[PDB]
Amino acid sequence: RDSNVVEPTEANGKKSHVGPHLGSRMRIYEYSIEHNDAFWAEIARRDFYWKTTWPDDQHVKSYNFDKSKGPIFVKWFEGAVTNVCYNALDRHLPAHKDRVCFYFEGNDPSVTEAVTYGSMYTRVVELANVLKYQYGIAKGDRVGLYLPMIPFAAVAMLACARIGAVITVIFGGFSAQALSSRLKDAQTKLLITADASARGTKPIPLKDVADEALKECEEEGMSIACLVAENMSCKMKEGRDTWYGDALARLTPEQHEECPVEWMDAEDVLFLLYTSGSTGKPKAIVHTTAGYMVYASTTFMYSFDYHMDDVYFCTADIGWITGHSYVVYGPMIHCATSVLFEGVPNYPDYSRWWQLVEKYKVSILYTAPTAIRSLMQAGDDYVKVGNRSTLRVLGSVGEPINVEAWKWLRDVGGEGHCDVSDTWWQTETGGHMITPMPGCTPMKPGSATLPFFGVQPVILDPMKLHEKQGPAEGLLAIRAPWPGMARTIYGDHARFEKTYFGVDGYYMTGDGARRDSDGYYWITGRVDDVLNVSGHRIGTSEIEDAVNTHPAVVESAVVGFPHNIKGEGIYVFLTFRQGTEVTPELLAAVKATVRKVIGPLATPDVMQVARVGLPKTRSGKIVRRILRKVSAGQYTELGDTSTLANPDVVEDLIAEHQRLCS
Ligand SMILES: Nc1ncnc2c1ncn2[C@@H]1O[C@H](COP(=O)(O)O)[C@@H](O)[C@H]1O
Repeated sequence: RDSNVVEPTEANGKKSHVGPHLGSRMRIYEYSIEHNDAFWAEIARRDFYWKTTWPDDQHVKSYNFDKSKGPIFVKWFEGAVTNVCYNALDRHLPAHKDRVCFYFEGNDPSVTEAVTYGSMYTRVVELANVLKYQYGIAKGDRVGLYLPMIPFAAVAMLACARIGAVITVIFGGFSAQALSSRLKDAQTKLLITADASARGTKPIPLKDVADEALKECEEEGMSIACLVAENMSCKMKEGRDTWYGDALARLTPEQHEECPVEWMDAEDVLFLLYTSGSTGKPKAIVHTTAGYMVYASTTFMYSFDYHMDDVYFCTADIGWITGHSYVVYGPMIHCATSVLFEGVPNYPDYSRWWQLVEKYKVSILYTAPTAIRSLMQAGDDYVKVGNRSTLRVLGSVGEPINVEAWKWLRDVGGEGHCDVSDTWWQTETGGHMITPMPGCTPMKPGSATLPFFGVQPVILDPMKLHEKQGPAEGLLAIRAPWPGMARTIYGDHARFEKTYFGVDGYYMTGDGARRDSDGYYWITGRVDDVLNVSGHRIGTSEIEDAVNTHPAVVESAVVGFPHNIKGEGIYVFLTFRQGTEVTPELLAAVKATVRKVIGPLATPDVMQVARVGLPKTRSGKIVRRILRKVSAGQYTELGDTSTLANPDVVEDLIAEHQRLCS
């Protein structure tokens, strides 16, 4: 056995749904691959409600991964009928009406509410009836959500699922321009938002931002209604904007108690989630109903070993896939009791998440390496004042975790009595794909370990594009379908086939990985050109285009660079027009332009002025390798300069970088 292996705790072994040692997991995994249809049919029948089941347990999937045979497609549970809201809520009643669904706390610690499953039912039937009868939302209509992490956010997702509407969630940190682009592309009929929120000391205007987005949408010929939850005096446009309290007042008494369920076919769309690509504008990843429901919920259960006596806390936002699968849908479908937190880990101070852990007796904590590294920098006293005795599983998602952060998470945060589930997956996969399972999986810090049940990863040789056996490094791909796979890109199946199915027979993840002699996977990062910043994808061209809209800017080039907290940061090289007075204020104005066009999440970390221009070939192409190496401080590895039309720029780029140090 490797010396870096960490054994699962004995207590987690005894509690595990799977078993106390690796053989228990491998027995199920083998069955889940060789009897793949029967496995998922048994899971689906065991753990979910179906109005109508699929016709044949031996054939719950049909698919084509080989473009030479025809269009790429995937279907799971075709013929079955179900509803995600019913599985998240109604079926838990009346037996669990008094069970807490969310222990909610606001940014302000004096704002708290324990929301039971019974109360969620009431809230969801009310909102669903508002949507049906006051907004005329019908099956398949698109509804945009621009909401903070408050109970109404989950209510809104589940109410739309209840009636068969398609949600598209826009992260609350996007700007108005980013919000409007998503509403226009999805052709939303309705925007659900809130008056405002707060994050630390920062006010978060939501309806004020939505006002600017809706004005742009109207200029484009759209008519989008807006429903505003009361979270914290807004301007309300007569005829377009309604306070949720006024909408509630229009309900009849029985509309507070009953709302018919729209029974959905298996491949009906559930949500669109706009995701940045290596090239081009963000595209909406499409997830349908039955396969996603099954996959998000089953991975929730096994990857975290969730039992009914556990209390769960995921720190992710609903604006991202982790918040879809592992705050709202997956946890509620398995009747989890969860912490729902509107705020940030450092307000009032850096003990906040630990205050939540101890107050609600959290036993499973799912967070991200950027956040962990921030907690590490703040100092261990903020952690050690908290009682962490209830923690038994800690999870990490979104980006690689290095050994030091992994060890700190387990041995400081979790006091050495936790297993750690480093879950590798992506927006397109619906749920966890490679992950430890508590109690049964020996862990290697920095490795995602073994594939989830029903998942067959492969390592493809980058040059020959065929599978490599045994220990190997190359392109991470998946050789067979799983229930949670995204079904298309909204309005662009051609781009979906091009991006993910360029090698016939495989789903191409866009990640590189190494598989070791124990079959454990080590994800080494994106092999395309998209950035993964604080755990979320952003494309360089989006940031460049935004930077270039500043009137003084001639040209820009954006690269990622290693960042000790965010993993990968945003480094901008740019040129200004002749005669520009370059000042700190001007650089701040260019940064503010990015923040207006995209949002704070896209704030450049470093802005370097290329006094003499960007390195370009004689054909005018920017030589990005040079900028990548400079931004990382790797001056000895710039590589070839002989194709540069302007080789005198290199000396300046290095000297300016050293002055900034970056
Ligand atoms: N556990 C992990 N380890 C390493 N990289 C990860 C992990 N989880 C997510 N990622 C990265 O995040 C990408 C998905 O980003 P996104 O879907 O935009 O949030 C993946 O393709 C990986 O590059």
